[PDB]
Amino acid sequence: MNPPPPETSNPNKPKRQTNQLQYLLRVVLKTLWKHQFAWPFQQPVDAVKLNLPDYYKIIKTPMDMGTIKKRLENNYYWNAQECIQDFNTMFTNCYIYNKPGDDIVLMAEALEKLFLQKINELPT
Ligand code: NA
Repeated sequence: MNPPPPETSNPNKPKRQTNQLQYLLRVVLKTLWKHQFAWPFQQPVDAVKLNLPDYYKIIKTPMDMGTIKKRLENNYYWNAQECIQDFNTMFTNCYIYNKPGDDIVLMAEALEKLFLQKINELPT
């Protein structure tokens, strides 16, 4: 009843390593990954275990930090903006599905605040 997770590697997609991508993996993602609030974002939303039958009726573009982490480790991204887009998908899904002041939303907002600070420090 869960959808398959987003793809995290693709043999047909060109690959490269850049400073911005190495920074996204070794600084931005690590920082968020080890945050007190990271657990619910470390894997795709499991609508079965969470008992959310409408999650994937509302959320059609799922994203999560476990997928982002794999995509980085697998050199899935060609540029930093693809990865930043995935983070904003993850956050935006949370804010769309949930309500203001929900525990998961407040947790999302703290991680996004942190993400935004690290993304402001992106190497050129
Ligand atoms: Na909302």
